[PDB]
Amino acid sequence: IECSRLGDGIALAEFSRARMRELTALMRELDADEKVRCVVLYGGAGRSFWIDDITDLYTTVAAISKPVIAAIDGYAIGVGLQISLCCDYRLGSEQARLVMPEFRVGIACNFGGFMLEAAAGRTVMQRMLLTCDEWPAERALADGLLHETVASPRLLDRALELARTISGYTAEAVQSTRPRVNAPFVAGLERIRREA
Amino acid sequence: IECSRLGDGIALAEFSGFSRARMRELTALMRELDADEKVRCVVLYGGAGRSFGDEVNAWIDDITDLYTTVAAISKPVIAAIDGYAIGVGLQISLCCDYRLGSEQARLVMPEFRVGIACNFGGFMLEAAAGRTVMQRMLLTCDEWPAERALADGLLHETVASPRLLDRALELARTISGYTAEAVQSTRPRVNAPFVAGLERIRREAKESH
Amino acid sequence: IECSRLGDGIALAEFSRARMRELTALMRELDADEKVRCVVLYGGAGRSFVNAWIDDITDLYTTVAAISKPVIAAIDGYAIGVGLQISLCCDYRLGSEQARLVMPEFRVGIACNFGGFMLEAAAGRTVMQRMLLTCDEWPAERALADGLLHETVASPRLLDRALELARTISGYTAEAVQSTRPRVNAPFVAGLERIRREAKESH
Repeated sequence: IECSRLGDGIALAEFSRARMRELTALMRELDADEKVRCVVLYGGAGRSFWIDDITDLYTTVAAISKPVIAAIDGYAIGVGLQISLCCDYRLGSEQARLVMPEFRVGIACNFGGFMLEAAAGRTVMQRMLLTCDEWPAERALADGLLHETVASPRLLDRALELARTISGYTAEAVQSTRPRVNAPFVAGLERIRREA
Repeated sequence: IECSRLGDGIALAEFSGFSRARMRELTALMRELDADEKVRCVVLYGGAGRSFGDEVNAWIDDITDLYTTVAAISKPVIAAIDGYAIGVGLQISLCCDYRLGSEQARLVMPEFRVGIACNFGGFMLEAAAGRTVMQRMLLTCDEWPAERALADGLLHETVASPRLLDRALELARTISGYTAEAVQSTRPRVNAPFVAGLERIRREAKESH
Repeated sequence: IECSRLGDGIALAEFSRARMRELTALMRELDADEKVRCVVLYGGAGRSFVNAWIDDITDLYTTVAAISKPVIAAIDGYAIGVGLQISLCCDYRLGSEQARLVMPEFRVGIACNFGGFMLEAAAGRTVMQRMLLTCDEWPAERALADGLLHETVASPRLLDRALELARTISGYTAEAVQSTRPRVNAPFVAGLERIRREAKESH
């Protein structure tokens, strides 16, 4: 996981288990750093995006004071999709596809189910878990699974342009809103750890 | 009332012939179905082109026990709607994991027009379709045709009337095919906040009606 | 400020800390009035809609949402920050094609804890994140598609439509409506009270 400060308060993190814990530590390093004001998680051009390790990562991404942007160019499946659901703004290319196929794979979907209900409501979460169908970018956008869609070439610069706009806001204002607005969400993730 | 095994792990529950004995029987059936390990999916069906589905204090207790059981059982429940789903009828469907509507399906919450309270309706519509749709439904008492109900999240899917039960059983077959432990360790945990919400309404709904 | 009866139990209300207290008091007066069955908050044709500031802002938000009478917000222009937040406490937001919704607290340089909660309760987490982080304007049709507006009408029939609906709401048995509204709104009211404490608790 190669992080790289591009200035203007932006931190671009270009992409398991060790990769989990590395990302959990990098998010805390970025949260403690005064110079950083916005994080961007990029899967790469066309590329894809125990209990305690996964919960620590989900709760970290959602609990840090700084906002996180997930730039999705291809597929975002299960755990990968779940990480993006901990981010404040999911920007997808018109080619992006979202899948939560846990039931078909034969595993429980407690994290996926909770996280999807938060971003898209019970109906969409239920449609996704029970059918295991793929959500194309435009359906994902309409359902609240994506905040915005762009053409694949524009994806990374639109993400950095938004990170810049966010970085240009009074740090205190943003950083005192984000952990408080995400407290109910983080609490819900914590209950899932215990029940499993 | 009448339940039937379709033998893929599918139990089709049908509304025969809303009273308090009807609620208790449905509640007991839901509990019998959660107990039987040969059952992996439940399909609630109104019929062919038919509508879906001190003295007051006992009505509320049976209603609450029905809504809490339908939402708290470990088995997924599919509601198949071929006509009108009004008040209590619509409320039962809002406890199920998947609402499949025919293009003849019409959804209404006319409680206010009828002159009765809508504590449960208000809570359940908010959970399924969001606050705005809930408020539009309660205050206008307008009907929600199938296409509009789908857009707003009141239906998970729409189909043509001749394929309604076919699609219901095809989807029930898909759900039944998943590892039961995977589905059954998810359905009751994911629904716990919704079940807790329904439990708080019990005392509130009593005062209101 | 200016309140008016239109008959059929309809109360049309038209409109700093003192202005917040005046609206809170009016809402309580209308709740106690047996002749009032529906309230219409109107910004007017073509117009817009420290620890003690928190208290008066919470008292207003919780009063608009906790009263037994339904409140319709008629929006003919801009609804920014506090103005947007007031309408988010109302049960029915009716906008004209010239209604524009903005939550630009971050661009202005201030926290958006009330805005964040209220936007999430009304239109979901995603819409909330779009509005807070971009600080963009939501025109009438985009707000309708996102659940920020319940309905859109052409501005010539905006007040007409708000009254048409107020009459429909008023025509219902009052006890059915008035015993439902504070109950359905209690989780929303509880959330606002949590934020009042957490806002004071942080300063």
